Amino acid sequence: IDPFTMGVITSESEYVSSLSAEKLYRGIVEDGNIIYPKALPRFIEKAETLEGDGGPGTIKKLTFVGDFGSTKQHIDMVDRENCAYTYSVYEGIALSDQPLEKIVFEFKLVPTPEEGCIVKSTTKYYTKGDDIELSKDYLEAGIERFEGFTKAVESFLLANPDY
Amino acid sequence: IDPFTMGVITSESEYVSSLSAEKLYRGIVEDGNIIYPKALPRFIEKAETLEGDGGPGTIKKLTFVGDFGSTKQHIDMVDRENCAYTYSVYEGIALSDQPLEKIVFEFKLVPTPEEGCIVKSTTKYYTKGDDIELSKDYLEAGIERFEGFTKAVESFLLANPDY
Ligand SMILES: CC(C)=CCNc1ncnc2[nH]cnc12
Ligand SMILES: CC(C)=CCNc1ncnc2[nH]cnc12
Ligand code: NA
Ligand code: NA
Ligand code: NA
Ligand code: NA
Ligand code: NA
Ligand code: NA
Ligand code: NA
Ligand code: NA
Ligand code: NA
Ligand code: NA
Ligand code: NA
Ligand code: NA
Repeated sequence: IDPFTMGVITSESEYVSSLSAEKLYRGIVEDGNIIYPKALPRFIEKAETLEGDGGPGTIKKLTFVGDFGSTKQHIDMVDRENCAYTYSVYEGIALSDQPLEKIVFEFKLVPTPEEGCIVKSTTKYYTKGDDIELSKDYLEAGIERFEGFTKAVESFLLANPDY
Repeated sequence: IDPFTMGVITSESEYVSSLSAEKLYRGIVEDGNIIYPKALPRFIEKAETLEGDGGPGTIKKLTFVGDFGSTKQHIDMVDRENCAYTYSVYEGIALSDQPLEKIVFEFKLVPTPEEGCIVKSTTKYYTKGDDIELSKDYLEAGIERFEGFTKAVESFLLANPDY
């Protein structure tokens, strides 16, 4: 029958940050070039803007410390008002024998009266090909890394409010 | 005057393992292809031998989960009798604006009466060029990752003696 087939696999994780939405958002989205290497000094070597002004359509690049390469982030949505940010990664994303078309990363930070904010993180894996095999470890890996970056930045900013 | 100049920067870390030298060594060196992905399921996707039989001269490759590339390990010394292992990495190793010729990784596991063994880890950074600038974070990074792999494997093997 020869159908066109695609899988979109969504993983969602939340946690409560002590840092306010606005500060966490500014740290990652506006000051990432400075803060990513300060928050993860032994993993992220450099974060820079390759193309664009910071909004939708911007291409950023993270360079990792040591023999772990580098990756471009293709910015898709930037919503300061609602502390929402989305970007895609297109290269070097095959998960074992499962090719992918893209991985999409999205967060939305929601102010909460008790603490700082609720950090709502999503990763979406878009599959290439006619079938699908993704283990729990690989699906969890993307969302753990992504939320891990956010937690590192939160922790840094709480310890050094000077940024 | 035009001298030939090279830096060799050595970082050394030790800790006491509960697992015996022989088992930790076998796990990493002989059964790495199986154990590395079990010990670090969300970071190391695959560990395979590309060339050789496992001894000196063998080339192994680690593939990392997600957009973090892959790296070849060029095996230099394999000493089962003394639980010693050395390998080099040659590619993708520039540390910021400091090019490197190679990074060498070495461990020696020494049986200890109280616990299992003393894990003696070393990383050596060989610099390319006429001057040198390496921050504490980058020097610490290599040895933390390396010792981190060993600790992950130790922990896995203690929880699953079936390997
Ligand atoms: C599958 C997996 C472990 C993905 C992790 N990669 C990433 N996770 C979060 N943000 C990123 N930017 C570039 N690469 C990124
Ligand atoms: C500088 C740094 C963070 C190095 C870490 N890289 C590695 N550390 C330990 N073993 C390895 N095998 C291949 N690459 C390896
Ligand atoms: Na940190
Ligand atoms: Na690097
Ligand atoms: Na790259
Ligand atoms: Na990459
Ligand atoms: Na709040
Ligand atoms: Na398809
Ligand atoms: Na583990
Ligand atoms: Na990969
Ligand atoms: Na590679
Ligand atoms: Na690599
Ligand atoms: Na012992
Ligand atoms: Na030189």
